[PDB]
Amino acid sequence: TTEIHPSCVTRQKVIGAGEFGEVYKGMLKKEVPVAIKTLKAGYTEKQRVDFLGEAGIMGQFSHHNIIRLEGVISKYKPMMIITEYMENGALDKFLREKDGEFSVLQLVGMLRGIAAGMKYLANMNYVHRDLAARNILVNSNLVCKVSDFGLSRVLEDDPEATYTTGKIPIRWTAPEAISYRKFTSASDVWSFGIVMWEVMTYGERPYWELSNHEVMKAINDGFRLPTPMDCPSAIYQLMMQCWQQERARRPKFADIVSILDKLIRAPDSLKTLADFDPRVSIRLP
Ligand SMILES: Cc1cccc(Cl)c1NC(=O)c1cnc(Nc2cc(N3CCOCC3)cc(N3CCOCC3)c2)s1
Repeated sequence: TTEIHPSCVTRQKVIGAGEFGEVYKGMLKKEVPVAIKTLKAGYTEKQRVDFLGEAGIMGQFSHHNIIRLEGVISKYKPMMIITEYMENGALDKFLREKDGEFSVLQLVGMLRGIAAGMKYLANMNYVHRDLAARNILVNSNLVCKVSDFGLSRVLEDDPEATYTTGKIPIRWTAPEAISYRKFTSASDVWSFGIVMWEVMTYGERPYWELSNHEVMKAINDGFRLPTPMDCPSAIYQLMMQCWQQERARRPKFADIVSILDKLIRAPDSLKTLADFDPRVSIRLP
């Protein structure tokens, strides 16, 4: 991994904070904007392994839809991981703050980028385990990149991941991963279907206020999230197939990328909408 000297790094603004380090926006020696994650002195061996392990995993990847690693500071303290800076932050928050501001075509293009990143990861034999809009970042070209890499650190550090009766983010997780700890690229496909629903709804919370146990029971009884408003039928047809109980029946990421690319290349295909089930009746004479 590229080792960066600390005199090349200027931390400008804290953008994320944790107990054991913070995430900063800063500049890297003209100088270029970067994001900087630190690990404070006193860290344990496991914290060091997890922290540098994230940088080790990201250094093995070179794709447009995967956050790019610039380098690390490991010879000085605090240790740091330096990556490209994504100017619009996390996708879930971004969509909630930009409700209704994009075209259907722009939304579908976000999903194609996420899918192409996930296709790369799956083909690299990397199972993400925590695919969700909160773990995708967005830049000033609207490009979405998969973020949040590691081993045990990924689900450990995610506040949405809860201890079940394994520590997992239930509303995003496929049934076999909940039931018996089977995390594969096909469980990431289920997650991706939830991310398709998050994007098309501008960041609605999956299953709204149902509790985690209620979500598991609904999924096991066969219920699935309803169509978003203004959602192309083909998009809904795709997210439903990501949510097949039988893992072998789900599309692979290659199928998902192929379908999305064909829809974008014939954008009239996105004008056919799935019916939306209204929850409110308004009657006027
Ligand atoms: C530095 C680093 C080390 C290991 C792994 C990674 Cl993926 C990274 N890189 C990064 O975390 C980031 C790269 N670009 C970033 N942009 C960014 C930019 C922003 N902002 C964008 C401008 O408006 C203020 C917030 C927020 C965030 N957040 C803050 C809350 O936690 C979720 C992300 C993130 S963070």
